[PDB]
Amino acid sequence: NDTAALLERIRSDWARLNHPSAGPMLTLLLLERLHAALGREIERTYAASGLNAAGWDLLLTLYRSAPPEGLRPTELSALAAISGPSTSNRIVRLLEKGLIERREDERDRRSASIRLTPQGRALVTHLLPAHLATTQRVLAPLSAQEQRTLEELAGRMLAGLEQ
Amino acid sequence: MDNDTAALLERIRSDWARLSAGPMLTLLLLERLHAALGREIERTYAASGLNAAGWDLLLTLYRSAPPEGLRPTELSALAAISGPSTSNRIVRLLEKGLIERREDERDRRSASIRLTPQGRALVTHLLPAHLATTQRVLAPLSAQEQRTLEELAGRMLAGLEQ
Ligand SMILES: O=c1[nH]c(=O)c2[nH]c(=O)[nH]c2[nH]1
Ligand SMILES: O=c1[nH]c(=O)c2[nH]c(=O)[nH]c2[nH]1
Repeated sequence: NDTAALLERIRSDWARLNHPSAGPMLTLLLLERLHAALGREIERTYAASGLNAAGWDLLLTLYRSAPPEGLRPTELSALAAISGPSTSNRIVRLLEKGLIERREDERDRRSASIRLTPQGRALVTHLLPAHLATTQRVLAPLSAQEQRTLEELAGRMLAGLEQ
Repeated sequence: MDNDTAALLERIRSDWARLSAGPMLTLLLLERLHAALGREIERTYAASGLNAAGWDLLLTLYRSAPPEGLRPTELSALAAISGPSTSNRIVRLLEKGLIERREDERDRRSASIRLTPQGRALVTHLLPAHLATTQRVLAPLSAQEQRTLEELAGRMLAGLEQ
């Protein structure tokens, strides 16, 4: 009843219908199922804090990439790992939570630089050990060499889509 | 390119080093690949008003349902997407006229679901572009490399499902 069993079934079903390869469809189904399973695991680190993936990405980005003065929105967006429609209003949402700050009482207020508040920094510091343990855990089935091979293969696919 | 994911992941790597980030970076790559794949794949059915959940259901019926259709438990089990995004997709596809119910004559609560002629026509029309697109996004990898990707991804997923 696991994904491997389902994928052999789906492969068998396509072969029956096609007797037009289902090969690529099945490879991407595996990657899609893996993405979903990873997300259910990774998000447990920050779920009890009220953060979604978009919010955690922003906080981590400030934590690892912001200089002391903070990051203005264009730079912050470029250094964040998630881009797209799911990022809508994540700055507003994290401001209302009190986890990030910026001086709204100045001109160019929309471009004002953003920083972690003491609470935001404390939250990231609190949660990061479980994130590091979890990201390591979900890759543990693979050896060092296998993780490197995986990154290279996945990287070449992504390069093809971005070129 | 200094603005693609490879360049971003190198910056993130160096930033953590200045502050192991290895595992985080591997999963970031997989996450960004998932997003990019979605943006390509969904263009096949976007103009028909279907979302990923709907396309999954229609395709599941196409390849896996017998002529009499699939009852909901079996249909959910043979579909590739499970979880919160599949909420109400049967309802939505019924309202669209792409699937229909074959009601049980004794227990009207139970009924098998199948493609309508319109649903079947839609899948047939769109499937060539789906096959071309899924082949295209994998074309950077050789056949052997695609098998290797599957072995490695499969072992990771098995670890999460065991
Ligand atoms: O430096 C990061 N590490 C992550 O694990 C991660 N996840 C995410 O969404 N953004 C980031 N950024
Ligand atoms: O047999 C399938 N092929 C796919 O490419 C696909 N995509 C999806 O969501 N479900 C399915 N099912």
